[PDB]
Amino acid sequence: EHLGFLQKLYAAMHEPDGVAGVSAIRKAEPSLKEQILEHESLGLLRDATACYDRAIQLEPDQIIHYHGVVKSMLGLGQLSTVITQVNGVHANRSEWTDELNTYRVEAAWKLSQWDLVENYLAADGKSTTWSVRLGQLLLS
Amino acid sequence: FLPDHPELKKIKAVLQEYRDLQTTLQLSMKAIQHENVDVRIHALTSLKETLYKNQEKLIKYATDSETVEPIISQLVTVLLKGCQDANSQARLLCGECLGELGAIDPGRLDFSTTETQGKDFTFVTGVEDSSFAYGLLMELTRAYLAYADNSRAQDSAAYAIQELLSIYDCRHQLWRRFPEHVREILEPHLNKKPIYLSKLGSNFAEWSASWAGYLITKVRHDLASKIFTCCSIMMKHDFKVTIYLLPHILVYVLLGCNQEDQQEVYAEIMAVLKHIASDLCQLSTQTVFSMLDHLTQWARHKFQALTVDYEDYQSVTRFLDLIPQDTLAVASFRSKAYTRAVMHFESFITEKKQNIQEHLGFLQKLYAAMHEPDGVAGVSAIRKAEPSLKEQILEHESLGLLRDATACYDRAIQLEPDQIIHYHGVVKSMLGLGQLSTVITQVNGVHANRSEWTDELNTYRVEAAWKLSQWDLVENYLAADGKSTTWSVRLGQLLLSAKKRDITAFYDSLKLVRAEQIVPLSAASFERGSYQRGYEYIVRLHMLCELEHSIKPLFQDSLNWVARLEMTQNSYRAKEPILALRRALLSLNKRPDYNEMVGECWLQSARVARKAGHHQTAYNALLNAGESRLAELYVERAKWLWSKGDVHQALIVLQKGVELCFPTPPEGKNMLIHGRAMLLVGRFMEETANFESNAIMKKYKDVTACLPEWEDGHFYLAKYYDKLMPMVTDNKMEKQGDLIRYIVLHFGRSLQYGNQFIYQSMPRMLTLWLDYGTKAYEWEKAGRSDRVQMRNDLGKINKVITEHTNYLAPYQFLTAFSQLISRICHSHDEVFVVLMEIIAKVFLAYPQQAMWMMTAVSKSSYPMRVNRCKEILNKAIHMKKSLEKFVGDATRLTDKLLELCNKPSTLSMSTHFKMLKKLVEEATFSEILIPLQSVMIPTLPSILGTHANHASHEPFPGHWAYIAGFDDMVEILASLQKPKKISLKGSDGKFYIMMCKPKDDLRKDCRLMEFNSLINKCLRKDAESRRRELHIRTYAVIPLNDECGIIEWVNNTAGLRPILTKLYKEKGVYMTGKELRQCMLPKSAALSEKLKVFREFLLPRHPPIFHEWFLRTFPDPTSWYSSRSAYCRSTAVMSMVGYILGLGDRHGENILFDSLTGECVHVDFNCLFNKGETFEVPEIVPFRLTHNMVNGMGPMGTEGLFRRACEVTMRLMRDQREPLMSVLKTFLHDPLVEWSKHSKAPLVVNEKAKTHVLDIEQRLQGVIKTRNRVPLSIEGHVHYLIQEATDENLLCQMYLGWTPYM
Amino acid sequence: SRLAELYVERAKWLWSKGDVHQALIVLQKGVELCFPENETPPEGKNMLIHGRAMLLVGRFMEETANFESNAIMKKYKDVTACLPEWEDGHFYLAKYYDKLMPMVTDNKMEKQGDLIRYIVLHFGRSLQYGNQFIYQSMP
Ligand SMILES: Nc1ncnc2c1ncn2[C@@H]1O[C@H](COP(=O)(O)OP(=O)(O)OP(O)(O)=S)[C@@H](O)[C@H]1O
Repeated sequence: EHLGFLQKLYAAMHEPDGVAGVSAIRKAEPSLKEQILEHESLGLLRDATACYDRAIQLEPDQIIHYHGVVKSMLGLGQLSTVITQVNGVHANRSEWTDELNTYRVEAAWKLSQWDLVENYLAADGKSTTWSVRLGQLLLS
Repeated sequence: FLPDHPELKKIKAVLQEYRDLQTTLQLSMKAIQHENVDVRIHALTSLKETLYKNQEKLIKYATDSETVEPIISQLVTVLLKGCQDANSQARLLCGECLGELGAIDPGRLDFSTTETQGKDFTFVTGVEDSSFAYGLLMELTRAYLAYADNSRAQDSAAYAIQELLSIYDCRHQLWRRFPEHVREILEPHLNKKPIYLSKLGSNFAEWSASWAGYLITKVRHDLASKIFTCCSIMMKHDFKVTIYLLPHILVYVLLGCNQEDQQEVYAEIMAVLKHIASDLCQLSTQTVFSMLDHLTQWARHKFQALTVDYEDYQSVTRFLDLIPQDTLAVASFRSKAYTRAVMHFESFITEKKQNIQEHLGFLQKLYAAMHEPDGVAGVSAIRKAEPSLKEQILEHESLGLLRDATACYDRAIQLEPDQIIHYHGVVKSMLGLGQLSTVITQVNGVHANRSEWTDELNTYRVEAAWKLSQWDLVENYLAADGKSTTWSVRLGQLLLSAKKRDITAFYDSLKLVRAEQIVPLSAASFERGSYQRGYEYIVRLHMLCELEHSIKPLFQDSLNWVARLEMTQNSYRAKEPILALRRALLSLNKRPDYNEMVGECWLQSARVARKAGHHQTAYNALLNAGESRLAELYVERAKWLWSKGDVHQALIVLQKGVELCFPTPPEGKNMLIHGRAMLLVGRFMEETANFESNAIMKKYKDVTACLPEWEDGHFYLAKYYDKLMPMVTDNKMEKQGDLIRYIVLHFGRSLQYGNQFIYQSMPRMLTLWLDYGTKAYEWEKAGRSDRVQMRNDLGKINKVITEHTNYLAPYQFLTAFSQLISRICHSHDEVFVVLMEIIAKVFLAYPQQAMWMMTAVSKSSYPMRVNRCKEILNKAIHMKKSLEKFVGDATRLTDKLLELCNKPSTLSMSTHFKMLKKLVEEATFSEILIPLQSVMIPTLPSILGTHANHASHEPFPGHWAYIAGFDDMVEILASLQKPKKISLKGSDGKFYIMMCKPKDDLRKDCRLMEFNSLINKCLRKDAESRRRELHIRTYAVIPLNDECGIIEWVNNTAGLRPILTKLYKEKGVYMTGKELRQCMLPKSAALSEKLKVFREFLLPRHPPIFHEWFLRTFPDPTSWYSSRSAYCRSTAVMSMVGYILGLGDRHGENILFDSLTGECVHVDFNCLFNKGETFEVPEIVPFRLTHNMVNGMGPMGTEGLFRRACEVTMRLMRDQREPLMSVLKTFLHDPLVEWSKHSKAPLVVNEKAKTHVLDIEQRLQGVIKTRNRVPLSIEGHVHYLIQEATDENLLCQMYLGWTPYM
Repeated sequence: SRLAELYVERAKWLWSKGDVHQALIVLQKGVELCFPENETPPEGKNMLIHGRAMLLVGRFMEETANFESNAIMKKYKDVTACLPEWEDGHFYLAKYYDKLMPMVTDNKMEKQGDLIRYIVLHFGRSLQYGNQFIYQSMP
């Protein structure tokens, strides 16, 4: 009963150490999204990629769930892979194409290609975009 | 004549004139061989039915012993004679039967007995030969005969037959040699050049015809001209006939040609090398290679030789000079020559010293073609030049490491995209660990680009859809469906068929899948050892066979997938796919129960993963499944993670899992799993100070309590107690046995259940029992403490022997029966003598084995022992009246053998031993099956059968040869103190000579042979060892005389020094014996001074002949490549195991090479722990490394990837460290072996030898020990050994000994 | 960069991997990467890497069973030789000397002394060159 509040509490803390203690504390191992929250505390990309894949296998109703896999692609930091993830994401997100495009734009900053920059520039997002919006200023 | 009969009575009538399931199988094996191919197809259908009829029972025949079933071996022969049919349908039916059989582990398969690829060489000089003329007659036969059916071809064919008649009379020794028959019916009637390939040459033959007109002018031989004129008309009649004629014609062309014309012909050959009609040009290049093979035959004629014969050799050399080996290699890549191409590449490397990097570029392409297990990496290590990063990515692909650098292949794509194929490799990376989501992302990316590959990726996606087991995914697959199909893609099409419910229409598609398998079968025909090489392709076929059984249920033999898996070989490369195919079958099933059924298969895959590492993949596998939670299953996943690391973290997780599993109740598997978790906890307890050993023992005791039935829990506990026991004295000694007896009793009960690790553990338990018996006697001599307290221990020991007797088995005896010889030599007496009686009971179980041990015992005076052995014989005589009579006949035969062995160019046993020859002829001595070294080794019980498998199993099971005696006149070996070997004719008729040499401690060596073929069996067990296929030869030793043991010698065995001598003779280089005498070495020679003189003398003495030796060793280029694999097997890990033993110091003469398969041989390694090496000169080198032996080893690269692999084998070899230690304990234990050099002491131990045993343990540690300070890496230990081999400093230190210029 | 540079660092990544034998292959590879038989480099930045690589090779050698104490000392002497000025070269050398010193005493304090003085002298020179290993050196 404490744990459901605790999982929310760990997120508010945004502290890995608090999350790790909660995982040890829980009687039942976290699974699916609960497992995914554990993965973020774990900090291991390969485990996260597997967790994202397992979550997708159970269901793929979340753009954010796709985004976490994209974050794993960012951990991989391979430009060809990031583009491959982006192309798959654009078709998959018919409802929200380019939601991870800003993540792709950061990848474009990694790409350091003006033409790659142009595709992101062509994309328009109503988001701060974090560093990537700064990258758009960098793009010209 | 015998055939299956629709009506039983007709079959019965045939059967009575001719004169249970296994016998039927034996008839079936005869049936599998077919006089008529059409007859064979009916037999194949019957055979598939027979396997189905066998059903679960066929699986039972398959599994009974860890050693592969002999009946399976007949079945294995059936596989060799199975799906290899020129008719596609005939091969397919045989393949379907193999699928019902399923796939045996290649390591599991024991059929190395068949001659297989090895055969007497086909090549003959030809044309002069009557048989070569017969081959020309064969050319007239068959396709020329088909031409004869055509009228225009027939008139020319009849003229050709007349020309053959002109060469030899149709009538008559040649006629008697001739087959005649259908040929005999033919015989009575008989009584400027851009042209080649292009333009006029057309499909090879037309080009050949223009060449033939040039050829007749080139060769002036009168016989050659007459044959040529006849040949041209025949060549027009058949292109294939022309090609057969052309190799002989080419040989004539080489013998005679215009010097300018020959240069033009060489230029034409280069032009083809530089360059159905296109296939014909490739075939023509092959024909040119065939001409080169003919040139090799001419070279063989030159070899028989030793002006024109020398001049012809010079002309052949010129023809070789016109040829460029590098050009041949460029042609070879077009050729897809592969191993044949490699042999040409090696020759080019040998011909000219080359920079490795210039060598490396050809090599990297060659490795890619090779698909060598070392592949690119061995070349990369060899290269002194850093690889191109794209080349390195290709090398990573060659490694197929997967995991890390999968991204790196993607990263090269990220830096730039130049290859769609490179992208396709990236897509395989995109598949990664079977991730469906990655595939879903990949499909959209594939969609954005337009490529043929993207559809192929979609096929990969379809396989992902198969993992998905989703009908909608199948619907996505259907749009993808309809494309050229990869074998996996075709499997995806089959998955589409499963959605299809095609049934028989699907079955025809399955037949199409079978045709792809048939292409694998075409690959399968090949040189011996091909079947293990083709096993992985066969496994894909085996998966198809499993699919067909699944399909029949869908359309509507237990065939357990798990039952099949234990028989099936497990491959890091292929086992995961085999598990994946089983997972695909589970996905295919729509059964309701199966909602929880599918995961265990992933978990078993996870167990495979623990062996294969890929731990992240293994975690992925848990993600791949999940649900249907089993506390043990989670615990097992934790255990694999624990093996990777974080054992304490895993142990805490396991403790949580145990609480989750139960609020002990066996609960079927889970309580056993809980005990297993406890065993992991006990290992953790050894790991953790916080864990308490006394608490663990109670926990271990609790685990024993949880299941009385499981031997494995008891065995683990017994091992734990032994660790509790090893320091239980903590050097206290004194009282120890009462606790030890409880452990021994537990060991016996675990043995009674039986264990996978039980045979090694039992050997240890027997050794411990022997140790206790020695210890009690030692206490008894002192009179220290209480004689009664020791007596109570002796009674407990007696109780353990009785417990064994209640549970005692001949199978249970196994190694101990061999050990008993040390047991026989015991001061104690009393109960130990009573234990000996149990050993006598084991002797009763098998007479021949008992006799072999007894014969050694008789030769030692053993006067107290000789009486004790006689008493054991007397007890056996009391036990069986028949047994006593058999023993008496056996003793006389052994005595007769001993007299022959003393033997007080061709020595004839009848001529000097007239009585001995007469006795062999006489049947009056009771008939004795001939001793077999393979027979001596114990048979191994199957892991699968828990109870009575050993009782069913022969203690050693094999067909048994019975000695037929030896020929009255035989060749006798001549050597100083030469052993003389005569091999008795087999009851089957195979005969092996055995040679015995006096004053040799063969029995200590025989244990060393026993210390072998157990590790070799372990290599068969190792998946990696099977992939190496590094089979280890086992010497056969029968030293019944303590002084002399007679050993069969393999045909073609060569002393390494003698083989080297043969190479020196081939060079014709001579080093004066006086000149070697003229060289002088001070015993205290300066190391530098000795090395400089030695190197200079050696280089003149031994320019390497290794390249020459390989070419001489196999005429076939393919044979040479197989030989190269054989060379890699030679020495290598087998040499490493001896170095690991530290006992050997084998002479170079002691090392031997066998011509037929090339085998390194180690014999008479009397030294143990290098006692001989310590004497006189000492060499620390792990193996003798003559540079020419190294030069054969160096190959394309002097450093050996195979040598590194052998080191990998050695690291695998130190997996059963305890088992190795037990073997070491046995070597120390035997009386006949002396740690420090019979009747006088019928019933040698070195403290230094015990230290040496510690050194062997240190070798398992891999600690240098010698090095100051310093911490051991197994890969490093191999590298250090490699460094030691590289150094010539040890060779300079050595005096005489290997003494090798090379 | 033609010099192993980051690739020499990659051998350090191999050290993060922790396989010494792979590192040993890397140690052979690094000497080749600066030159087939590269000397500590004439360029000062290259030289610092070349000495550091020798130091990495020496640490690897100390790990290696197949190492010669005299050979390790020669490499350390070379490391001091490539830069008298660099604190780091002495500090690896100073550490090397201490490991050598415990073995050198061979259980006798009296035999130890002249070797100890040379090591102390290197330590003092290193302390002047830099204080980064100096606190460890000071104890
Ligand atoms: N077929 C074989 N090929 C090669 N070596 C063999 C073969 N059979 C036995 N040997 C070994 O080589 C020896 C052949 O005798 P020689 O070497 O000429 O002289 P020897 O003194 O009788 O034997 P040693 O002990 O080997 S020098 C045998 O004694 C075996 O040790």
